[PDB]
Amino acid sequence: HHSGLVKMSHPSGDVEACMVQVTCGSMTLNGLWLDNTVWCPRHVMCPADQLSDPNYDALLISMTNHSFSVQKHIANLRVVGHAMQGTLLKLTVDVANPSTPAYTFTTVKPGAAFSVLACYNGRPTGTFTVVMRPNYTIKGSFLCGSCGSVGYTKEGSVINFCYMHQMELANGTHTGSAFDGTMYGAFMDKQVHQVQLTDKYCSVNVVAWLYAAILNGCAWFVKPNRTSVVSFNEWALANQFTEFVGTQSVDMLAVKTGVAIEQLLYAIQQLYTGFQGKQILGSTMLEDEFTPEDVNMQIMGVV
Amino acid sequence: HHSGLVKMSHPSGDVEACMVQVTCGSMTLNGLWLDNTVWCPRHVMCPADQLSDPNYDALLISMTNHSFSVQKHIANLRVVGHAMQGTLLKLTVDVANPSTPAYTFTTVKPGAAFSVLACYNGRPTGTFTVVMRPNYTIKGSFLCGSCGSVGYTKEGSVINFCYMHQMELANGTHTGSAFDGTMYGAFMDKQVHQVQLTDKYCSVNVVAWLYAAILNGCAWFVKPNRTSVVSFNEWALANQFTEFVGTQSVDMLAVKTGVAIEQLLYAIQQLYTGFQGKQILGSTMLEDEFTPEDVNMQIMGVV
Ligand SMILES: *[C@H](O)[C@H](C[C@@H]1CCNC1=O)NC(=O)[C@H](CC(C)C)NC(=O)OC[C@@H]1CCC(=O)N1CCC1CCCCC1
Ligand SMILES: *[C@H](O)[C@H](C[C@@H]1CCNC1=O)NC(=O)[C@H](CC(C)C)NC(=O)OC[C@@H]1CCC(=O)N1CCC1CCCCC1
Repeated sequence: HHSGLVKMSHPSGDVEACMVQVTCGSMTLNGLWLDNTVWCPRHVMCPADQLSDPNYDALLISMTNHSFSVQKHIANLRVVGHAMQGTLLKLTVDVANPSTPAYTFTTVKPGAAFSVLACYNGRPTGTFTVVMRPNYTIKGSFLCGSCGSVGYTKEGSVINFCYMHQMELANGTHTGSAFDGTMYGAFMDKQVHQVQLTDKYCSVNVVAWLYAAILNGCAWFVKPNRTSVVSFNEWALANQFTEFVGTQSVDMLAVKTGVAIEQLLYAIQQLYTGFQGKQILGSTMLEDEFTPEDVNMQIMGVV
Repeated sequence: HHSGLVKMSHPSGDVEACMVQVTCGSMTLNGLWLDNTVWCPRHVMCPADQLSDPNYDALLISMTNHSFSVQKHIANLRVVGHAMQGTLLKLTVDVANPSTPAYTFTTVKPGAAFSVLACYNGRPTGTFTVVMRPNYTIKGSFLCGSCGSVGYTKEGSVINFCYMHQMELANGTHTGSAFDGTMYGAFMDKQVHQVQLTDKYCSVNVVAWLYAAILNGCAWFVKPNRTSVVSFNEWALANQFTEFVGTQSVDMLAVKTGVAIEQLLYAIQQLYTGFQGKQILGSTMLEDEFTPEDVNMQIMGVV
């Protein structure tokens, strides 16, 4: 029986209309064009021989407005100002994007999902959705030239930009910047080996997945036994789980199914020791890539 | 280690601009507006009391052009002609869609992937990618009102429309129509219980996934032992696998990794009996939802 759950991304058209190519000397990547501003990773200023130990402050001073080229491929924009904010460049152009959507900037938190528009040379090429891992990486699909690809969520008609792609880590995962210019996690935008924080199971997302299983008639793992939130969170710290924090979205699932959160916290502790040959929604391992919001929307039609 | 593989959909903007709402009496769903034509499922003509045993021929005769309303939400189109082709209606409107992309119509084959734009009331709400299963269903995410949502692939700038959503099966999976009006599989657009053909593992996609594992440095399952294509396909018929048919995309992966296809056919036969506690790209079961094309594009950057 299919759970009715897929990896669902927002329709990407609104963001496609904001994507541009930024070139600086021998370097090129993607930028995001909103109003009179173009955001892009600052290592577009770095020549290939200094990617390991860049001096971005000196690099920025060496630039003029004519050091940058901004092109929209799907118009050439004259750059009239340039500034650096953290790991991003803010270029000012003389044309406001006529397709600028209603938007804000936000930081995404571990366990939360967002949509990514992967672009190359200013051309959108694919879209997918990821969850911010507890170690502030994402399990993405990014190749050379993808930097400046953007991640976002959408509230109503308002796009909430939360990610701009910067780099691939040694374990194949990815990270980038929020639009305040801070890198997610402790990462730096330099091409050197960097310490990787341990990843964890996202407990709230595992709980959501188990509710999705109940909503599909799969509840063999549900017992009257209960583990309290405080008891589970002590257990989580010793077992590579995030501490559980309940939300209204989770409570809706408890109300719909009639299964208490603490019943699923107990089930998680037992299932972590092993599924014993049984499957939950086609899986023999805990799934934490679906949020409570995903389950409410895709299965219950609740937004 | 992350494989670098995600469920990747095409950017949906080109298709969002073609989506409309179609209303017929008390029924409403989505349509696809291309040139002067609007395609939509024919059961928009059915009142709720006849969804089990509809007479679409008599229903169509009872309609006039003014029986239909077509609205674009993200202009109201006057309907000037109506016709039925299989399980779809072809409405003719008096305005050509100014955002009509270059397009064709095609039928997708089992094992092949395509992008879906899920819409409600003519408003796109999400995008995801699915593989046509060997029993001509897809493992989608569709709720009431999603009918007329469209599936497509993209070759260059040309959109290849291949699916229009029609119904949910008893096991939670989904099916719909090609744009020649034929339903995928043996399914009928009536709200009755229908025979479900058995699903199968898509062997060519499993082979692609094992190549992706090798490309990520995971090759413990590779042995000098080989099973021929003809020998495997005899085995497949007795073990719920599709018969393997090689392609140029698969051959590229063999050339890149230096591992022969027949080596992976042997590995599949052994892995089908059990992973013996080991994992491949984070999984303890065979994965068939990634195509050879997905692996070539996402990992090797080859399109
Ligand atoms: C920008 O388009 C680019 C996106 C990358 C390319 C491959 N996949 C991506 O997501 N970003 C970069 O190339 C980064 C530029 C820096 C921040 C100045 N660097 C980066 O992503 O380096 C990836 C390399 C290659 C694999 C790996 O482990 N790794 C990490 C850096 C470091 C290099 C030296 C050896 C230890 C690891
Ligand atoms: C159109 O928007 C709609 C899309 C559906 C709604 C739920 N998810 C979807 O993908 N399509 C329909 O409602 C179909 C209309 C027919 C083709 C005239 N019917 C349909 O999808 O029926 C689904 C029902 C409910 C679950 C189930 O097993 N099933 C199959 C039909 C039949 C009904 C009678 C009892 C046995 C199963």
